[PDB]
Amino acid sequence: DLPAANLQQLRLPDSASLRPAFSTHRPRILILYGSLRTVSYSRLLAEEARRLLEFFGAEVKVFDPSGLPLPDAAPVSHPKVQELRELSIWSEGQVWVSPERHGAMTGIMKAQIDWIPLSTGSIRPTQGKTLAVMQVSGGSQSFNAVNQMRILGRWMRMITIPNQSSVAKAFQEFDANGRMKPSSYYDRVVDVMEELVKFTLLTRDCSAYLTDRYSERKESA
Amino acid sequence: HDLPAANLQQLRLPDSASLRPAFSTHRPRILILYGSLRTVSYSRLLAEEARRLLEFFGAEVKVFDPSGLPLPDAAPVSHPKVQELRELSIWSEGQVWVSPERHGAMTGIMKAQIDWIPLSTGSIRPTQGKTLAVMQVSGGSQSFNAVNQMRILGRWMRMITIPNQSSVAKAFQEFDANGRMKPSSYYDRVVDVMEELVKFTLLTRDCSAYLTDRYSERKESA
Amino acid sequence: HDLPAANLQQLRLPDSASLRPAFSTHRPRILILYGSLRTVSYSRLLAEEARRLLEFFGAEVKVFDPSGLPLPDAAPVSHPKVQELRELSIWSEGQVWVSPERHGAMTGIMKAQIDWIPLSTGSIRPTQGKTLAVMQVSGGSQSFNAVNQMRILGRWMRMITIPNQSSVAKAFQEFDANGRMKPSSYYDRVVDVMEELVKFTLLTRDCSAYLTDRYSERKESAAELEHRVTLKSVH
Amino acid sequence: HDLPAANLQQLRLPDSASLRPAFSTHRPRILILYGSLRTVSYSRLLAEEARRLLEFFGAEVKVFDPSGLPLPDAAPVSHPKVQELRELSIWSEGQVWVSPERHGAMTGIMKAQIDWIPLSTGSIRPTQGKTLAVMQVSGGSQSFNAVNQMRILGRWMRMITIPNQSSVAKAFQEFDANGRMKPSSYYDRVVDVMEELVKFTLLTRDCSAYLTDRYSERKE
Repeated sequence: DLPAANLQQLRLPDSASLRPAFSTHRPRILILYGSLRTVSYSRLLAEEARRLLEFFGAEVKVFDPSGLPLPDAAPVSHPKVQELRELSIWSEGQVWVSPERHGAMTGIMKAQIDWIPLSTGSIRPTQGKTLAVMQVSGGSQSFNAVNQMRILGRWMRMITIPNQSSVAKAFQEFDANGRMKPSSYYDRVVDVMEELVKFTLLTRDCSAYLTDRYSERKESA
Repeated sequence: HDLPAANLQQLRLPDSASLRPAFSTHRPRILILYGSLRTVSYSRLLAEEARRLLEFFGAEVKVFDPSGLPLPDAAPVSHPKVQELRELSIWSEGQVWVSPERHGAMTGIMKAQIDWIPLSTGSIRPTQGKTLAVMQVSGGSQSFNAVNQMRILGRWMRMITIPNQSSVAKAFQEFDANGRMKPSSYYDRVVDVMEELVKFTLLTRDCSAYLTDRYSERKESA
Repeated sequence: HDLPAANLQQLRLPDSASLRPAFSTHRPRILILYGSLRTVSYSRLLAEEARRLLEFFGAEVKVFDPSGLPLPDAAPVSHPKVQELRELSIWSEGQVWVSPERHGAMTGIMKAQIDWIPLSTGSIRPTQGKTLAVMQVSGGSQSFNAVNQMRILGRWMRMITIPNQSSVAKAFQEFDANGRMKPSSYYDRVVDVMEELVKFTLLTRDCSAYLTDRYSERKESAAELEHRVTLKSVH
Repeated sequence: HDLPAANLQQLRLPDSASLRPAFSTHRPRILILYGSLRTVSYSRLLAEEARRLLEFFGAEVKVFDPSGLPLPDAAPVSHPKVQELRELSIWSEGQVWVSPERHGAMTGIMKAQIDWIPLSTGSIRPTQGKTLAVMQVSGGSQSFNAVNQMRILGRWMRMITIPNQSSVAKAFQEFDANGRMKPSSYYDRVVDVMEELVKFTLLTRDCSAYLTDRYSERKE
């Protein structure tokens, strides 16, 4: 038996709670990228992600981090901070696309997430929402940035989908018009977006049940 | 906006029907792996509390005893402990991995079990698409080094690693003389993690094949 | 056992004398960077406690204020805060990085500062071979995610990252009303880290060029010379 | 000297002379550990290339064979393969760790070997203050996951992990039929890593007791 558990708060999982009526609205995907370079492969990859997601039927919003103050260097009502926070609240899933800069995710990528709180009043800007992580680099393949982002996804309490993208030697993959050529990298991008839409459709309607936790029911009681 | 790099014959729209086939009626199958061979092992004792909770939640639970598991490539694959582990992984729909944190990392014993499990053995994918909960136990103050490592490892195994996780600090203090976890914030988190695992397993097991039906695979198949 | 893949002409037996040139006689030059712009910032307060210790150990210390630093690539490198940062990095012989743990990771402000520092600017290497101590602070229970990330980043900056480090848990509990760190195991550790950083910087600063004199670079330089001469039609 | 949290008796100013003791003459003792027991193992062949380089550079090199090593706690600290390993570690002044990347991480074999090495065994510190070079091999395209994990592990072992490291992608392409590594930028990196490890080990081995001498420990 279970002498450390409160049997009043323990609940058997309920199949019907996992299957509420399917929503019909476009899955809401926020896309963030980690560069302000004029020629930014992370931005250009974010845009390829957008085109795919839109094809699949998602409503996509891409946040431009230009003009974002450093965390705590402005009030939370700053135009770009409010935009980012409202975008996160609006989202049902997110794509984060970071350059790998000095073998890690970028300060721009992390500063965006730094500005997003786990909670504000009753609202949880990220909890339970789906996440796809992707990186790009001018050098040979690495996973340092996507590893950091996947751990970060846990801290934000997101459902980080298993598939992810790491594009090596990015300048070889994007043409003069900023479009990705057919490649194994591109096929991965398609798989990741494809998976993200499926996970978002699967989880969004029962997310409140999925985050209805024993410990929180216990503290309410 | 156009998609000149895509194979437009294999690119398909999401299908809602496919995310909701009829629910299976058999108990969710959960395999629990733990990362220590010590006689009194807090990871094993935590594994056992996980088992108890998962059973209450209606899962069929199996726990693998790693005692006698050879080092990876130190024995043939047909070694009994290897075959048993592989069979157990195949059988499972979701898993719990419970690792001590030793020298600020997951244990050699934990990693060795996962190293013995291949992504593909013939037509069978022992781990792909299955849910995963990660937990660690430590003799010292809080760290998440082991669970962070196991979470990255979950990606490499193509598992749906649930967001919640448990890290029990100074674990020796949290277990009584009967090997039972004491009531605490840590225990309530173990409840939450097991609760979450069952929900995600129920949610995903029946549409896993659709979730894992990939553009790049169809393209290569055509 | 021979070395068929090695260019024997660029191989060098490590030379003990070269690891001991005359000691420098100026104060070890330490740059401190921190990862918060909060009014009450425990990383900044920790940075200042680190400065006092370093100065007691005889270092010359400069602390960079990241306020007004543009986002990487959001301004020309001639931006006054960017020049300041790069100039301080070039000046430094060792560094301390003090990051909060925000969302379980090093902070965007911490990483943005390093993002603004190139491995190379012409012949100048702003970070290579220099010593580094990493430290973190958190509002919550202990973690090492942030110091772990910084330790890897120190490799990528080609720094000699010292084995010891500080992670202060529930940092608000450990600083008093004057912003001074209270006596504790955590403080004793900060002392050990600063003591260690100064020893490594003294040990290493004078022979850095030798430590950083690499086979593959001697091999490349030789190939490049030969190529340049050939392009000018010299037999 | 505005240091109120500090016990001013335990504080010493750094001593330049204590960083420069008479140089040792004996050859630098390096232990190599590898993370694969496969018949054809590129971490083992890489480990052997490391050995040849370090010997040329004037190190005395020992390589531990992890075969027959029991799993941790599956045998007493006295298991013969255990006695062998702790001691090779106690003998070494620096170490090379060479792990495959398996499932995007260092191997169980690599981890099990260091799990078996305590921070202390009474008064000896098999690892504290010793130098460390980390290297990985993969069958796939480049990654740093295994060397990243090993670098953090070097911190937990209190070692001086040198900045330079090796990661060899598609390692099967880089070794010929005789098990020798082919000339390449990967090989040139290996040379650099070994060269650096020898320099660091000569630099630090004599003043280690001074370097590992702490305010906190002599306060306690």
